[PDB]
Amino acid sequence: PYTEFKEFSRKQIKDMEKMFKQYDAGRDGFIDLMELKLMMEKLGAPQTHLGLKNMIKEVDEDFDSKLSFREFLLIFRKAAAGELQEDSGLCVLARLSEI
Ligand SMILES: [Zn+2]
Ligand SMILES: [Zn+2]
Ligand SMILES: [Zn+2]
Repeated sequence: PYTEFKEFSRKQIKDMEKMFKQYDAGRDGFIDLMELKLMMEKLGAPQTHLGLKNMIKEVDEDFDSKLSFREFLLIFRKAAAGELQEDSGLCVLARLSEI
């Protein structure tokens, strides 16, 4: 992931790994819908059921309906590129994280 996401410092990615481990509650290397629900609540920005789904859908490049750490980094790639909507749960997740 350091090799691929060269637009991010090592400091940044590690902060994103920390966030990812923090909310991957089952500790199985993915963030599922339920996990993302709790995360957006913990961040103070709960999202609607369908909003959670599109969050995942937008960066779920392997269609497994879960988020891999690779797809978590896509959130931040997409956001830094200016590609997300602004009311969008993905943008909200990114701006509420502390990266
Ligand atoms: Zn998980
Ligand atoms: Zn549903
Ligand atoms: Zn996926």
